[PDB]
Amino acid sequence: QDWNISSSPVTPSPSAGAQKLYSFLVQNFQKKIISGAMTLQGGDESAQTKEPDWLQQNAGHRPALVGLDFMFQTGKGEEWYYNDSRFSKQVVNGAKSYWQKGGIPALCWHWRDPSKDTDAFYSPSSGNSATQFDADQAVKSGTAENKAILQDLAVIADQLQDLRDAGVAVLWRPLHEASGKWFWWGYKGADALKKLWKIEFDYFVKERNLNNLIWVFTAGTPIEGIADWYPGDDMVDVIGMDIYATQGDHATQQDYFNQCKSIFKGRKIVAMSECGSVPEPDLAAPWSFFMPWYNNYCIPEGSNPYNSLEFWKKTMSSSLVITLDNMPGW
Ligand SMILES: *[C@@]1(O[C@H]2[C@H](O)[C@@H](O)[C@H](O[C@H]3[C@H](O)[C@@H](O)[C@H](O[C@H]4[C@H](O)[C@H](O)[C@@H](O)O[C@@H]4CO)O[C@@H]3CO)O[C@@H]2CO)O[C@H](CO)[C@@H](O)[C@H](O)[C@H]1O
Ligand SMILES: OC[C@H]1O[C@@H](O[C@H]2[C@H](O)[C@H](O)[C@@H](O)O[C@@H]2CO)[C@H](O)[C@@H](O)[C@@H]1O
Ligand SMILES: [Mg+2]
Ligand SMILES: [Mg+2]
Ligand code: NA
Ligand code: NA
Repeated sequence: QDWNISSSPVTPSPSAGAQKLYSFLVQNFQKKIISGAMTLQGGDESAQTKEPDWLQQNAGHRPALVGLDFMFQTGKGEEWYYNDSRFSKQVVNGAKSYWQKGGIPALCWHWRDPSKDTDAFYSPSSGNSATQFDADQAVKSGTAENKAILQDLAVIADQLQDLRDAGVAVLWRPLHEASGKWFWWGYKGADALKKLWKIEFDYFVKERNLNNLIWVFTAGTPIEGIADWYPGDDMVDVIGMDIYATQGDHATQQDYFNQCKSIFKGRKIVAMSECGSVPEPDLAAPWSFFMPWYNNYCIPEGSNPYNSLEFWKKTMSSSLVITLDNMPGW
């Protein structure tokens, strides 16, 4: 079955930066694999680039992609972050900085309980301290939940607008891992998820004129029945998988790659939007990019690390792998 990927992103009149980023992904897809690393946001300034910095010093190159999260930008009790000058622009500045170096900012958002009754993003089926926030109500005009999500969306849009006005484009991966139902946005199932995606997509793209985003839909794990969760080809640019293999297992995850090609009819670039152990670079399973999670998921610890020093040295020197030093500059 053929690939059938659009040369333009879904956003009408994408920014110059977004079209360059999207074209870079299209032209490298199936030929090279873009290296990435997640970072941990919060009150630790020093630590904001620790994973890319470790990779530079130990493996000889920074990843081409850096991950950042708006999780503290809104939420009950998070004023220490979103009202502090040291932290209220941490995500924008991190994204700006990496873009200016020629890298790819990949943004997500562990979206805390929009009601502000709790500070939680985890759902009642997660096994963790949960929010009761009801996505089915959030997608209905005129409910308290709807008002709450629109307030939070305005705050995040303000940040993304700062990026837009600076010429920065990003991978934007909202409402992620919905199918696991462990976050409130997926907890009510596919119907509310798709309606939330549309509310956000329309608000960002149409109402706020945010033309600088490349939209990443996270298709699993779990992948079963994901077709019913898909927002549609007109609101997604990239299919991302979040696959956490056994610790130390660098299997290529070929079967998940093939499933994303089949399920989405070859219409979208396929990426490993989160992982623990990184899939071995392999053009038979050519993830557009990979992104291990932060801390020990990237920087090795112990005798069976997720990504050992020797694995990283090999991976970041491979001709298959794009590092920050291979980027053209935007
Ligand atoms: C404030 O408290 C911070 C706390 O210091 C900080 O460690 C903290 O970070 C948590 C975060 O709340 C949580 O969402 C995140 O969840 C992870 C998850 O565990 C997993 O790794 C994966 O799913 O990703 C999730 C998202 O990253 O885990 C991190 C810990 O790694 O959150 C609280 C606030 O909510 O600290 C500041 C600065 O010191 C003080 O000023 C505040 O008063 C204090 O409340
Ligand atoms: O622009 C040069 C050629 O690009 C071809 O598509 C590429 C794509 O950009 C990626 O590199 C990857 O998917 O490989 C394909 C195949 O080379 C395109 O199909 C050609 O028409 C075009 O001349
Ligand atoms: Mg549709
Ligand atoms: Mg091989
Ligand atoms: Na699965
Ligand atoms: Na090691």
